[PDB]
Amino acid sequence: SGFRKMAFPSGKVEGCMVQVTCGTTTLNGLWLDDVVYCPRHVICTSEDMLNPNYEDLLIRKSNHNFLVQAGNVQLRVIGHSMQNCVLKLKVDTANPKTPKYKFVRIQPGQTFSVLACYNGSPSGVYQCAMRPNFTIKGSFLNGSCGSVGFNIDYDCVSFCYMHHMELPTGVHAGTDLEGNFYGPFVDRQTAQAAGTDTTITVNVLAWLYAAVINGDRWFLNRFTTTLNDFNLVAMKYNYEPLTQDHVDILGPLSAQTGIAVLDMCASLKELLQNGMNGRTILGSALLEDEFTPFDVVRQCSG
Amino acid sequence: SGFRKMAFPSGKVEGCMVQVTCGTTTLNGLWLDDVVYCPRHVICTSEDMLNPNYEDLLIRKSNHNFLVQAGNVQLRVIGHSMQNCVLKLKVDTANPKTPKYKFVRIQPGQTFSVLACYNGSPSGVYQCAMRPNFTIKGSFLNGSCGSVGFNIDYDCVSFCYMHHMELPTGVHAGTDLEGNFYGPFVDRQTAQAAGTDTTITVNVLAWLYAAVINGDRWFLNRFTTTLNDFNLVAMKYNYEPLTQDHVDILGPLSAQTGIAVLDMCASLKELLQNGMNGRTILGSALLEDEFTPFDVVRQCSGVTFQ
Ligand SMILES: O=C(Nc1cncc2cnccc12)[C@@H]1CCOc2ccc(Cl)cc21
Ligand SMILES: O=C(Nc1cncc2cnccc12)[C@@H]1CCOc2ccc(Cl)cc21
Ligand SMILES: [Cl-]
Repeated sequence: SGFRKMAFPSGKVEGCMVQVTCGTTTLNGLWLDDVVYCPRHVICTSEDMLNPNYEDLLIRKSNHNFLVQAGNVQLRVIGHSMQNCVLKLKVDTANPKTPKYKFVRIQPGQTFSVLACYNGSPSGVYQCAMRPNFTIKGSFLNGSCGSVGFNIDYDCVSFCYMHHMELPTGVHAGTDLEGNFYGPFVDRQTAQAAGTDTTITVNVLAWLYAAVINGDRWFLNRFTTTLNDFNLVAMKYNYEPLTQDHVDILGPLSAQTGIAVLDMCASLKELLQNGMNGRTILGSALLEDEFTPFDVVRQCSG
Repeated sequence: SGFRKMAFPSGKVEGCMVQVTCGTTTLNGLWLDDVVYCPRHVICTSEDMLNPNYEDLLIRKSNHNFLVQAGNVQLRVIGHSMQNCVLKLKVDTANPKTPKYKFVRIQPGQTFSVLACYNGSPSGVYQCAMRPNFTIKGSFLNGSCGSVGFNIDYDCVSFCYMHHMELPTGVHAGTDLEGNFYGPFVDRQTAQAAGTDTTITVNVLAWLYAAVINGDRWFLNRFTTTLNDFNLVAMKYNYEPLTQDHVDILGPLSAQTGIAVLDMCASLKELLQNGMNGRTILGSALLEDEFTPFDVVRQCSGVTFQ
């Protein structure tokens, strides 16, 4: 019993965190095999950040301009290349702690663990979701760039995010491990803003199924809804549209609890209309949207 | 910017998790130096749990009755003894991944990270607090016994909790690593219940300071209060009493934000008496009490653990 915002154990990723320094700038790098991945803005000074020409800034650097520190050991950079917004530094030592890993680009609504780091040293681990507006609501201070997001389903680390920047609203933007930004963001100091965010409907439904699995049914009602009528209502509360894919994905949770997906949608419609009336659901007075259907099944009893 | 429920990096503890099997029961053990610590109830059948005589149940076991698996390697148990509600299995190999560690008993209100494990394999990490009623609001399924709670202070892992049981309300009970239970609980299948809980006042104040640091100020007001008047309101709302020690501990956050501790107490008093009026604080509609003043300072300063 219980339901917590649970992160993956971070040890496999801690053994990959290194410090990358280029001139006066220091940030984090991810050391996998003989390559260290980090945000390409490590080659920029604060001045270069409005309209950096990364190809021009990079051509001026030699391997010895990159200082990579792994614990108390300096690694030797023997090559460098840029892939999109990530810089890849080839080093002369393969990381002996390299776990089984893959690079995966995720979709909005997907969750992942973030290992926040400073100076190549891990500070904390927390669970995040890629918001519908392609930002993440992280907890990052100056020096956290290059911290990564990941999942560890079945012993393989799937790296899905590398931290690059904080937007004016205090939310965060980054890339996948191939250096492609999530969303319409650029690694430039030019005026950029997070778009209007919405609630991840499929995740709220998954979390209502988690509440039913954990013994809470107060919010259920005798009604059902069509998928279209649900979407017309939910969008009035700034909820993402629920697709037939989301309905299919919720099938296993629907079968386990005996509550049809559109019946749970009717419950959600009623919660949006009524609020909680002084009650809580899984210790929350708000509808939680940072648990996916997969997270609920993984955490909850069967 | 941002403020998340953040756990310590778990790698140092992951390297200590092992699987302990005794007969039909499998649970988790903590392998530090040449000893594996686990709940003593690993030796009980379901019927033994009804009224166990642990000394008597243990005298019937030999070292070979305890199968300890560290990853894909079977460790050899060469001794066994009980300390309170923990069983200590001496093994023939010191854990090469043993971090610098201590065993510490925490007080209610203190937070810690839990590394939830099943079959000696870490599954997740989360943060929680020792409630004033000595339970933890954990997330644990069957097989999670022996999962541990810890803090990291500098390069030292302070182990403070070992999971033993789930109470009927779905909250959890366990011991320190010396096998002493937190709370008036016993390791027996008998009627037990979590007592009425209270809110950890000093932690709510710390989280209000975290909200101010992160740019949320709507709850601030021009008022102040005395510690006695604030404590009268705390008692009324099932909040733990705030001591002068708690005020002193909140001193740094008070100096940073410019909001005196008793000034923040008047904001909390108003929140208790009036509610949030449709507003949220750090994305929450409830007053959060599972961040200590130290957690707030640590998260807002970026302290690392290499
Ligand atoms: O966002 C950035 N720094 C940080 C990241 N995350 C959290 C933080 C918190 N507080 C200050 C700084 C932070 C850098 C510096 C600002 O301007 C830019 C512009 C583009 C890029 Cl790609 C990075 C940055
Ligand atoms: O609580 C216990 N098991 C678990 C712990 N945590 C979470 C769980 C979730 N779901 C089922 C079981 C769980 C065991 C089994 C029940 O009877 C007792 C009685 C005393 C003692 Cl010390 C332990 C136990
Ligand atoms: Cl995805």
